[PDB]
Amino acid sequence: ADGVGSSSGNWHCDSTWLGDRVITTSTRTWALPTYNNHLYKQISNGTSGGSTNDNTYFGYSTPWGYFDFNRFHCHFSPRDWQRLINNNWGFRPKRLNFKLFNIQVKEVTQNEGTKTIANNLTSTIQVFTDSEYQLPYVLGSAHQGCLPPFPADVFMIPQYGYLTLNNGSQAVGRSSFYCLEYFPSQMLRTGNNFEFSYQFEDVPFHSSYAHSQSLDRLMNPLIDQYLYYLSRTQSTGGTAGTQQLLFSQAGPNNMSAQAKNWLPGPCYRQQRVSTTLSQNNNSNFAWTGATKYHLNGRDSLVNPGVAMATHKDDEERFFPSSGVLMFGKQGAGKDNVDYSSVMLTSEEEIKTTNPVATEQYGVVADNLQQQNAAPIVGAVNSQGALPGMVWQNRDVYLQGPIWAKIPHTDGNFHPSPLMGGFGLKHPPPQILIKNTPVPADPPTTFSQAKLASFITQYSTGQVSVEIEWELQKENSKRWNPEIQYTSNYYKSTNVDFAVNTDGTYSEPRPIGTRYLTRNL
Amino acid sequence: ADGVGSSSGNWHCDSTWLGDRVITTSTRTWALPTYNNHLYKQISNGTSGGSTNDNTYFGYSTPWGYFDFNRFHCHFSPRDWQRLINNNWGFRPKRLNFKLFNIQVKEVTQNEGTKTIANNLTSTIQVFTDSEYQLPYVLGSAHQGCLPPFPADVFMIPQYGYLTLNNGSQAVGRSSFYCLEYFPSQMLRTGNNFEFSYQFEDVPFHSSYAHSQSLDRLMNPLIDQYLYYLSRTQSTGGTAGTQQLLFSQAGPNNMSAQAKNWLPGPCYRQQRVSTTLSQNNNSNFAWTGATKYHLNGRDSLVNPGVAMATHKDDEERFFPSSGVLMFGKQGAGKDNVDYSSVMLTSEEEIKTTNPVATEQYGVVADNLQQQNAAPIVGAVNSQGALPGMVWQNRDVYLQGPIWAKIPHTDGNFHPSPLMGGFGLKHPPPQILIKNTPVPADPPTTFSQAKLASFITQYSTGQVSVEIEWELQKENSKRWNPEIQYTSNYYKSTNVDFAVNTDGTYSEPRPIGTRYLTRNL
Repeated sequence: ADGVGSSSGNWHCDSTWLGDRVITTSTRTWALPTYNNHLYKQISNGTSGGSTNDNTYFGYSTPWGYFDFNRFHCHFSPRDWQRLINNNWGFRPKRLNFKLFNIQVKEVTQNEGTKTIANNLTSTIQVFTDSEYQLPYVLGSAHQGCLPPFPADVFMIPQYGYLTLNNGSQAVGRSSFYCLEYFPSQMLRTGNNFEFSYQFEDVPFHSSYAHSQSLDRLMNPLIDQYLYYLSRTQSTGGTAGTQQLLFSQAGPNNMSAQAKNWLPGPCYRQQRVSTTLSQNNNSNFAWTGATKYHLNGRDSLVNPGVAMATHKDDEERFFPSSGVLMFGKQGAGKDNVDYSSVMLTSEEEIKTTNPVATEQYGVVADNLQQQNAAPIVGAVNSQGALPGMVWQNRDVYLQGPIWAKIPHTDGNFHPSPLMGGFGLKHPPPQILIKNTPVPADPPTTFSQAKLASFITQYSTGQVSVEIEWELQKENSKRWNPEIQYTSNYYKSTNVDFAVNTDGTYSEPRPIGTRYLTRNL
Repeated sequence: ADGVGSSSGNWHCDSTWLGDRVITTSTRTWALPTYNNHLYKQISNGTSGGSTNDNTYFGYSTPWGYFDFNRFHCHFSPRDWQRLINNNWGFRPKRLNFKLFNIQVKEVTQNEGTKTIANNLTSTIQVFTDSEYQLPYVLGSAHQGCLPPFPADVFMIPQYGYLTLNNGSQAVGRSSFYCLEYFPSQMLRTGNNFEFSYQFEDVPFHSSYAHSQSLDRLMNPLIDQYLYYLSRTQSTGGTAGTQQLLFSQAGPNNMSAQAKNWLPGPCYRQQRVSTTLSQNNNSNFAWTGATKYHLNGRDSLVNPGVAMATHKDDEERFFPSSGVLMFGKQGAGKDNVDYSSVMLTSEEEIKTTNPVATEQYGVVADNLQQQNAAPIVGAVNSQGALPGMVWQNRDVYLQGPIWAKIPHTDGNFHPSPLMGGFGLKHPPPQILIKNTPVPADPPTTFSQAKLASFITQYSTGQVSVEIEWELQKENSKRWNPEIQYTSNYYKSTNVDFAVNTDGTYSEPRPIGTRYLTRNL
């Protein structure tokens, strides 16, 4: 039986590779403080201050914290991630299991300048999952506070808050307020533990691979087509330019002119930025020249956007302004940090099926020609979905988000998250946790006012999350060797994906998921 | 039922990866000519000519050919070899299956200057396996004539011959002569096929991995040893050098002085050669300065020799003269070809457990010291096996031999082939094949002389070899990513391990089998 002298659970970290399943499991140590002195608070920012109209919000910050495991490096070691991306075409999550155990609640008190900390054995914490998704779902925005990548780290649990409809800083009539104490929650003392199990809905495998064929090269290089195209509108070789309609079969000589069954994926253009500083314009175009969308009078930057190739062949240095996911190196500031600190992801692999982010989708005619009027062709900067169009989703990264919640709406088009991930209508429920408030001594004469004086308190414990993953094994007749993800062979001051002299775990580079090839 | 109008078998090339087994299977088209005009012939080379005493031999060349599949690239595509070496610690062969089918026998005749070729439907070929190993076993010497690496190539079957005891060019009394027609053999016409199955004896897994620890670093870096060593024989800091015995515990500061349980593998020194030309001596030392062994008055070069590290840290350019396996690039001559054409293999990975090929094993004392006599320490160039000694075998390569036959002898020490491979007491039997001689028209009057006139004839057909391999899966708790074998990411004129514009299949580099790490 449970008690103060027996542990509620054991430490488990593994990856079990069996057949087409891999079961990854993680355990971390967390510390949950008291947020907002146990208060709900209205929070808002209006345009009255230096804030612009785009940055206005209205919402509430709660006392509650929440667990976020939504990043891959929570569930995978760099070596486990290497087994995955080298040997497999696809993977999808199946089920997860989640546990809290070994909970300590501790009171801390100040006397003059000295601090002291003592166990409080009778205190509780409150934990519930929102199984029914009745709360604003705050996961999937790529917020900080996930379990650390490295298992020996102890992390602080992030505070829960949410945003609601606003006009300026003020709230409208449809604005909702949620009291989290109004759900049923389990209360745990130091001998109690918490568990639940969740099963993922059927979701398509993330495709981890690149195409070994571009979309326009699917043809046989040897053979002509029986179809014809319009090769020349004018008389050739004549002393007069008299117009004449001449047709030709497209063939190995002109492939660009052949008939084709499919079209590249949709395009929404990004502004191109060069890593070489001299090539860029001299100005600040970051916000002004940015690609934005306009929703209810507020312009929101489009980030990262629809999945589009970062750059074309033999341009390494150019990247779309908002187009790529950008990760920071260990110990990087939050504000105006130099380029050397960020790690730019790149989509190389989707150049085959997807247009380049920084270039036009194509060119269409602007006019009806006449013998008098010359033909005019305009560029297509943004192109929605057309029939016969194929595309790839953005690639997941070891540092990136696993899933997002598909908004509940009448309709959606290809509901896959633009940060990359698995779109889920019923994602893993978000787990909320709070220290139960313990009052400081009340007065001896009754007063109606609520008690504003509490014992300063925090809790720690252990958390285990276990996800079963389904694998799609690579089966390929390719003769020559694949590209693999490999560590650098040459010597270095310190090992990649390992602690340094000071004990700081760092991740050198973002690791994409597609090294394998398939036929398009 | 079989006949001239039905095929005897089907084309099969696959690698089936299932569980801990991989079954590789290959099929090739072969052409078997008539060797020695259907004659056995004595062959010898004596010292009377320009030949030296080391190059003398006595033996026989037969009419027979033989099939040799003994190289890995027969059974593995470069991609199948990549799955193997990246994902696995070890592998060993289990059983094989072998087939001849779709046999054509063709007669060719000359009329004036024109050639013509026609099927001969009634002719046979003779095939037997030496199951009992009663013949000189000629496989495992790394001779040419193996099935081509690339399945679309048609290869010529090599002629069978063997060597026997000699004195000079002359034969001694123990010299043996073998008539191959004196075994039972199966005779096949164009509708017949041949098959047999062989099962490998239990053999240790080839170890494909490197050690992540050197043999001398197995210690804990944090903690001292309770053992002592002799640190100083002389008085320190004194105005006199009076000798005094001072002892110390070895620790993190001096690791080289700690007590250790094990010793590096055995050493037989090689001469060191630099790829930089200026650094080498100016002379021809290739034969003279070579490391040789002396057997019955003949000096034989030691090649490649006992497994030893090619070079130490931060020397790329040096290699042992005879120490490394040397493969040629596609289309390289057989004689005095330049360095650019050969591909030098290297053992990097065994630096941990094995001494460097070009350096001394260690140093031992040459004398008993006295107050009068100074201590003298000699180098150990060659070192046999000592108790408490550990070593790694040489690495197998995609281009290298799979197995060798362990000589039948009273005793042997660690019977593993020095070219690398699996030492087998009962290796796969060698398959012998010959065109049955068909006489040209005999005279109409009887003559006792054997018939010297035959119909010029050759045969072609298909050959399938199928080997089941047992795998030892890699199970490792290493956090950071492994080194993997990967193809080059950058653009190139033509793909590696693929045909060029002219249709010539080439292999760019030798591919070793050890990219994974284990703890020593």
